[PDB]
Amino acid sequence: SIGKIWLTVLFIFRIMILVVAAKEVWGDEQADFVCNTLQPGCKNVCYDHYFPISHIRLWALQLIFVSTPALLVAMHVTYTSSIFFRVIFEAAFMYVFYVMYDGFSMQRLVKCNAWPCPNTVDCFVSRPTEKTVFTVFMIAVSGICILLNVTELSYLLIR
Amino acid sequence: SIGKIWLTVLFIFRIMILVVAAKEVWGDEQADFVCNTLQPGCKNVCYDHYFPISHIRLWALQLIFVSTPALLVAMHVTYTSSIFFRVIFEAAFMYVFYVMYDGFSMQRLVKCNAWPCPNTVDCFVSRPTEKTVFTVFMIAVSGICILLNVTELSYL
Amino acid sequence: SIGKIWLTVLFIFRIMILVVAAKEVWGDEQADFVCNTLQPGCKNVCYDHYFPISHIRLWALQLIFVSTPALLVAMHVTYTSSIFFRVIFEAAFMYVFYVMYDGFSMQRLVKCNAWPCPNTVDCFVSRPTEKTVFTVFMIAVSGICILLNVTELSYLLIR
Amino acid sequence: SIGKIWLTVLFIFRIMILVVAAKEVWGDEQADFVCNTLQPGCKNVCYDHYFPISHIRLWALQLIFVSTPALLVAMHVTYTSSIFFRVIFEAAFMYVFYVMYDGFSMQRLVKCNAWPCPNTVDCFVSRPTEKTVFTVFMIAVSGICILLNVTELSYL
Amino acid sequence: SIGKIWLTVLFIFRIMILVVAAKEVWGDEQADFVCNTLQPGCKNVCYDHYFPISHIRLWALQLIFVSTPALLVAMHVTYTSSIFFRVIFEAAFMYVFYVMYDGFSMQRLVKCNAWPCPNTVDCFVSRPTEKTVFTVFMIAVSGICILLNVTELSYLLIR
Amino acid sequence: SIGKIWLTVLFIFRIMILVVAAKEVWGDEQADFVCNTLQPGCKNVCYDHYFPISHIRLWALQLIFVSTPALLVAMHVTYTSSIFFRVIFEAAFMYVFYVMYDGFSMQRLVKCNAWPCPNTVDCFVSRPTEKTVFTVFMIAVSGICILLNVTELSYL
Amino acid sequence: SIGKIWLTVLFIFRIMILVVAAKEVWGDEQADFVCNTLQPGCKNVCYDHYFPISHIRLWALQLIFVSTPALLVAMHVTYTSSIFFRVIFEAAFMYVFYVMYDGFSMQRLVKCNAWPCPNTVDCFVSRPTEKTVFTVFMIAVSGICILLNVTELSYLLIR
Amino acid sequence: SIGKIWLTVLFIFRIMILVVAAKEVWGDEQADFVCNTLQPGCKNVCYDHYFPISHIRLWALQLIFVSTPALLVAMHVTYTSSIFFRVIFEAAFMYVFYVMYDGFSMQRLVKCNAWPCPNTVDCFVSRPTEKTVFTVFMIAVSGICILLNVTELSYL
Amino acid sequence: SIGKIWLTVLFIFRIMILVVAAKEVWGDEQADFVCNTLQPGCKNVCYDHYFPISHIRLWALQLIFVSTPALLVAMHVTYTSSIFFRVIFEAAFMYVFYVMYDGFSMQRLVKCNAWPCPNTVDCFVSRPTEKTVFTVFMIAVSGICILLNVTELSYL
Amino acid sequence: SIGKIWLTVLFIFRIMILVVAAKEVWGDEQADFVCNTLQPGCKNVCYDHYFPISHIRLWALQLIFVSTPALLVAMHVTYTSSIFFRVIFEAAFMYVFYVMYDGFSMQRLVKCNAWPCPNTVDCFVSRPTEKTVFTVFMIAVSGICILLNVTELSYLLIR
Amino acid sequence: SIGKIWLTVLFIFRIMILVVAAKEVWGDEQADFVCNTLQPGCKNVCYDHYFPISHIRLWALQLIFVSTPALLVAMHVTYTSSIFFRVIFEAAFMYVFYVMYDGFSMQRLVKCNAWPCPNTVDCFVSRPTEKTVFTVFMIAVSGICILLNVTELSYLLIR
Amino acid sequence: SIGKIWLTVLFIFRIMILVVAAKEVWGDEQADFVCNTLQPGCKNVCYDHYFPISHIRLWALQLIFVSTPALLVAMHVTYTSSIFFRVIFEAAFMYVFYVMYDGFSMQRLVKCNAWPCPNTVDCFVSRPTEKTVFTVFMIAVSGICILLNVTELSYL
Ligand SMILES: [Ca+2]
Ligand SMILES: [Ca+2]
Ligand SMILES: [Ca+2]
Ligand SMILES: [Ca+2]
Ligand SMILES: [Ca+2]
Ligand SMILES: [Ca+2]
Ligand SMILES: [Ca+2]
Ligand SMILES: [Ca+2]
Ligand SMILES: [Ca+2]
Ligand SMILES: [Ca+2]
Ligand SMILES: [Ca+2]
Ligand SMILES: [Ca+2]
Repeated sequence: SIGKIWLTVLFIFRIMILVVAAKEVWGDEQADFVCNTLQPGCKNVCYDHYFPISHIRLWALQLIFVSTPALLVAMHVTYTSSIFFRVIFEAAFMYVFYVMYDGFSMQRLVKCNAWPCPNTVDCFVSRPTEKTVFTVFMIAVSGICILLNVTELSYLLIR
Repeated sequence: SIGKIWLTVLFIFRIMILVVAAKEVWGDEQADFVCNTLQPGCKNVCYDHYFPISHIRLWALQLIFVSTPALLVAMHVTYTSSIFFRVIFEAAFMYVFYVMYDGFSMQRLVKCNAWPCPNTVDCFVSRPTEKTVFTVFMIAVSGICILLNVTELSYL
Repeated sequence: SIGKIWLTVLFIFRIMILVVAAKEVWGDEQADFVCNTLQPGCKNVCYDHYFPISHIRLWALQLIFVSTPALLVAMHVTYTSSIFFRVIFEAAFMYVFYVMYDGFSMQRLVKCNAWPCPNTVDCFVSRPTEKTVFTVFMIAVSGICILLNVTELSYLLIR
Repeated sequence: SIGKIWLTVLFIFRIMILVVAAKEVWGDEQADFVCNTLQPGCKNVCYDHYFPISHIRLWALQLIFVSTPALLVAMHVTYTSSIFFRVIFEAAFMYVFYVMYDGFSMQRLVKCNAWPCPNTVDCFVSRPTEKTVFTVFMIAVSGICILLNVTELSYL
Repeated sequence: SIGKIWLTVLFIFRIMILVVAAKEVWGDEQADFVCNTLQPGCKNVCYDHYFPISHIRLWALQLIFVSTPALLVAMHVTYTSSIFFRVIFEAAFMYVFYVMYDGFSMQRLVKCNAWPCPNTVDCFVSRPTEKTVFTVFMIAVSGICILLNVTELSYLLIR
Repeated sequence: SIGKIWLTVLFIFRIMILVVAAKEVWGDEQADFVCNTLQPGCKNVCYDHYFPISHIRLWALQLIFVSTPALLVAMHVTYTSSIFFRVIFEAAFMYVFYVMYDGFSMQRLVKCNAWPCPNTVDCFVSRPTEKTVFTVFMIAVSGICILLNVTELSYL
Repeated sequence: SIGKIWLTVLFIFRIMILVVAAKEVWGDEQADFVCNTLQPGCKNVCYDHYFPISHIRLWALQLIFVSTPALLVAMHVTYTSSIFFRVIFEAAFMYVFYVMYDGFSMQRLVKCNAWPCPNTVDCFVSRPTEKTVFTVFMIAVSGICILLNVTELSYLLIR
Repeated sequence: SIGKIWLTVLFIFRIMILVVAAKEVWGDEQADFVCNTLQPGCKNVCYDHYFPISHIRLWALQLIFVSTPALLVAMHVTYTSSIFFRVIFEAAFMYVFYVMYDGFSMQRLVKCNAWPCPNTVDCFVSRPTEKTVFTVFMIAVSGICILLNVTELSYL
Repeated sequence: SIGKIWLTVLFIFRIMILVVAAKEVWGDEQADFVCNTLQPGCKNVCYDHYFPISHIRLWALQLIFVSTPALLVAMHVTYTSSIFFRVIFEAAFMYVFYVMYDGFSMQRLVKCNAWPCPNTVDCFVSRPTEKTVFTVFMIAVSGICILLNVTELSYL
Repeated sequence: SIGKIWLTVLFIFRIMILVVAAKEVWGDEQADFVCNTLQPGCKNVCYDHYFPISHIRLWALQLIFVSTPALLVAMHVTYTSSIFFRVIFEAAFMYVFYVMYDGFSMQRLVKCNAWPCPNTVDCFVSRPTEKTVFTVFMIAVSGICILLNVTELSYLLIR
Repeated sequence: SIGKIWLTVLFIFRIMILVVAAKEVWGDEQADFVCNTLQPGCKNVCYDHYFPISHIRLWALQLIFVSTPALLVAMHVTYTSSIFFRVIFEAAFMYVFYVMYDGFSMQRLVKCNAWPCPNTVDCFVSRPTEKTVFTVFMIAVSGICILLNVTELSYLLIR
Repeated sequence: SIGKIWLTVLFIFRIMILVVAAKEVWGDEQADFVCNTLQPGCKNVCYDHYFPISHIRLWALQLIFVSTPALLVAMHVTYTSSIFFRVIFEAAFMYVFYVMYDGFSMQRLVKCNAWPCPNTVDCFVSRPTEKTVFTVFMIAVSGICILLNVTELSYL
């Protein structure tokens, strides 16, 4: 139960990071996206292909899903049932970060060859290293919040 | 009894989703809209033809219409007659998403030949896949809020 | 007095609509305004001619005038005198919507021939249909808030 | 007694009006300013010559100066000596609107030939009619707040 | 002690002015800065030279320094020691306004000849007269807040 | 005892400073970044090479890391073990400012020849002197918060 | 027969004028044509409407037709038959200058409202007064060459 | 005998006409070609599709082919066998003007949707009426030179 | 007798001068004309107002008019009656250079406010000094050819 | 020897074609060359790769080489030696047209991926079909001038 | 009189050089002139100041003046009088090349500060070294043609 | 005797080659020159540094210098003393092609960092391969004309 503390400490850590991430690091997401091309739509299409669901929004949704269960239990006041969700969700949103983007590392260059683009065009990601760090932290916490939630889970099923 | 728990949770849910949808996903809805043309107005007319009421502003109206009936009650304090509204509205707004936009799926491209345009021209929707995801979540919860209010209806 | 409720219910309905209207639907009002011309000022002038007082601001003022009386009475605590204002104002701001703009329907094209413009230029309104809906609702409520206010008025002069 | 009712109402009134005026009507005051030239700085100098203190920033200062005297009293808690200020200020700011801008009416066009400009050039004010309306409302209430404070002055 | 009032009255006056100053008068500070040149960096460099520390930020810092002492004393609750700071600071930030900018008067034109610039370029300041007024008021108050603080200082050292 | 007074004051201090720094001084950090080139991406790559973590986002992380230990305590309510963190963090972030940026002084110019760029090119940092001032204030207070927490450490 | 001289003197006068006209005065004919519009084709169309057959080419053709007969007779060596042609042609090409262009006077402004053009656009003719003079001379000579040719005609039919 | 008079006259005629046509009327044939697009190559491909052999270069080839047979004779010095060519050539080139260009009349507009173009686009021919006139004169004389050489053929 | 020597020499002189003047000095007369404006047509109208007949095209006409009388004679082969023309023409064209252009000196700048222009605007003549030199040489020789033909006139 | 005539007839045919080819058909050769790219040099490089020696210049050189021998013999006046050159040259310059350009047919599109170009870029040839015809004729004549030259060659070695 | 030959040999040498000079080396004279400025007229004015009379035209005039006398004598056929002109002229046009341009050496950079220019602007001369050579040759010949003309002059006044 | 045959042939040869080279191959020499920069003058200075005397203008001078000696003779009508010049000139101009341009091979790219340029920049020579071919032909014939005049020299 001295871990139910750290959960609250880390639950905020990822938030204030997500804020800094969502606003300064990422900022106007697609505006910063650059492609060597005079082709209209080629940039819009190349962005959609490599970012079906951008990071800030995955993390947005993730934190929304790792929060709804915490609300459910407060409404019943099924507590063990909530812990289950907060794990599979928080872990599911890590699988969607490996698949898609591939490996918690931001690209500096993606070579898109979608339709409007006449040939393969060099699209350049803005500010990747800074973004990378904020993946690490966001993913680290996401990974840690799991362990503490599995612990409290077992602590109920063992005892 | 447990029914009106989820209804407030999912209500709060679809809101935070709607926020992220409006501010980030859609962003400056029309400004991100791109067309292959140099004709002044062709973009504005082809955006009107294909998006007469943007998703965010429908959902905006949706969450408004599905909120008045639950406020009528709070003021009077009829209730069963409000839920009658909370269903048909939330369903009506679901109808205007299949009709218009042609089925909860963002078109990656649309071809408009409205008057200002010299001929038919390519217009490229930005971020269709991500918008598509959020339409699903917004329509799913909408499809869900229907049930809980009908189970509550059939419960009486 | 079960109508003094609906007045409060509709008084908010037009607001949250005005917000959605003022921000998303309309947004940067004149920036979205387009005219086929390389003439500086021709756009600024053509906008002033067809929109002496834009909608969001009429509705802004309208709601300010259909609110000042409600404040006056709270300060006296002349109640029937306040109801009178909330009607003529709310109705006056409907006459200024018929005259000017002509018929609660947004134009898709206005052909301006003001001074800076060399000849008549085709100015294109952005996003008219969406705006039109929000006139209907804003005008509907404006029209309904009248009826309920005239009712309460008569209910005092009859009884 | 009934006098200090309207004074707070109209004070709140002119504020909400001032808001809509600053944020929407005027908007990005200078950015909307357009001139028929390709000279860097001609626009900035012709905006300074004709708008040394933008309407919104005068009214901003106005509502500031007409607020300190009514705060002096609250702190001390003189009062009749504050109203003396609340009149002359609100009137002084009325003087700088006839002088400067040349009579509560927005010029649709101004012709500036300041140094950077090669000659005299057309500069087109955006949205003059709407700004004109709001000047009227801001000056009207200002003209009114004068009376209620003079009636209150003559009342004593 | 009827002066400790006016201090609070003037401490706010400069603020609400600083707000109007920081937002409307100045606004996007460097964006409004114009230079007759096609030289990249020449504008950025010419701005840095003539504005090492812009006004709004000096006033920002000034008010931060003429506030920290007022917080210190509230934490002890050395009261005379705080008055000392609020003077030297508030006065120091007036010396940095004379030196730099030279004389509480905004330039309408500065002729910069820094490196990237090929030759001397005419850089034009936006909206100087309006800014000038707001210096006067900001500096006036700054100058007045001193007198009242020196008075209260002496009132403690004399009595 | 008097030590934990200044620590909260200077903590509040460096915040308001950090605000003005982020919103005004730095502003739109990268957008103000200018390079002498016409190559798409050369600017974005030369900004990544020389600013892998912008000052504001380091300090953002800094004030975050130097805040968790002081929250661990509030929740448990160890304390002496938190101050151990409050020092090393605030010092570690001081190390990444000498390393990276090359010594608390904003470069007025940087010369990047990353791949997209055809050769080495001039890139001009905007507002280096003012940023330099704020780095000093942010590092000074950081250097100070170290002492008060070590005096508090040596005090025990 | 002392007039058959002047015919040769004036036949060259119009030529060297046509050269100066065709090259310097007119020059790149359509390139100099300007229209206040961003509409592609609107300029090309507005030019075709007001200049179905430009001057230099009418004069080119005219001089070709007032020359072919002079060649015919040289080939027979029907002499009176040639004089007839050189008149009707040289006069026909004056009717096509009145009709079309209207009155041997070049416009300074033509207001075209052809299809591609969104509305009526102000198209500006380059260098009209200079062109006008060269019409006068070209038309004067054209008019004089007639008189001398009708004289020689009658001199054969009378005698 | 009188037949071979006009044939040299009209031959010289159609030349001077061809000159004025090439240098002034058509001018820089393709450069004057305008299309409503921003796609690189769409103009070049739509000019190739609709003008595989420009009028001037057909007539150029025409006057070449209708000149060799009259040179064969001068060198040999057969003659009646050359006139056989001087007819069929001058007629064949008349066929490729009805086919291609679709009947001796310059199209004021053509609508091309070749690959590079995103869709069908407006392409505006410059000076169609004047070109039309010269096609008439070039085809008329061509139609005439046929007769004089057939009368000369039937004369034998 | 020696008079008609120089007259042919200086005639050949002013020609070669006129050539260099037209092709190099003046060049593309109007294209080199620059105005401080973004108004379509303001340049074309301000060139018409100030140069109704360009120098080169006057001199072109000049050398034409002063050549016909000397051709009348060659054909007739009256002569003394031609020289009468060769003087008045060459003098008349001298009059239209003082009037118009305002005295054999190229204006470095002209200020035109014809209709299309929003106001008065700077228009900068290119290469005024060099053009000025050639006007002098063209007018000098013109002033000289007058004398030799008047001495020849007074000689008879 | 009635073939030595046709040689002179065809020797001119290719010329007047080359003129029409060099001036109107081809014209400003590289200016008409278009590539979908904002890359400086990418067009210059892509042109050099696909056109090491453009057609008009090959034909220019060809005709220079199929002419020098005809001059040599006129200077001696080794006649059979000249015929030999006029063949191998005229035929060599046909091998350089097959190799390079590949098959007497002009491309409408070439996909260049040379250095300055970021990726493969679509370069568009202007006016290919017209050019193609003029290859056929230029190559036809080139091919015919061979046969007549080999005939006259054999006519000397047989007899 | 074996020098009257070389005069004719050098009189042509400067010509064919002037041609190469006038066309390729110099070419479109002012078009190649570049100035770092967005100021209209500043380039036109800066060109007029540093090139009151460009080289090709001085040489054009020079050769016209060193030719008129050679024509005069042919018309008389005062021979010694012609030699005098061909010297002072050919030498006068060397003084106007020292004064103006200063020293038979073309600038690579001229810093113009004429009126339209806001401040001093860097104007860049195109292709100076090549031009310089052609001054040397044009001036060399000009200098040599003098010596031979003074010789023939003295040869008449001595003998 | 047969030697002075080829010398006139190859002289005429290298001319027609020089023509095609100047007008078509090189064309507008500098205008086709492209550099990756936005600095006014960087292109003009980097063209001067790497092409102080363009190929065409060297060969222009070459054919001039190798023509005077053969004209000295025609006028005098020494001869053997002219051939002495016709060799050294034609050889000297061969030296300034190895030195300068660095060996009869057109550089496809050159990297210039002259003053106006901010740093070293890519400058792309247009049509290097074709120019290379013509340098070969011009230098080959030049290398040949040397022999025939030395054989003619050694013949005496
Ligand atoms: Ca964002
Ligand atoms: Ca939005
Ligand atoms: Ca707005
Ligand atoms: Ca504002
Ligand atoms: Ca700011
Ligand atoms: Ca920022
Ligand atoms: Ca022309
Ligand atoms: Ca052509
Ligand atoms: Ca000219
Ligand atoms: Ca060419
Ligand atoms: Ca030239
Ligand atoms: Ca050239």
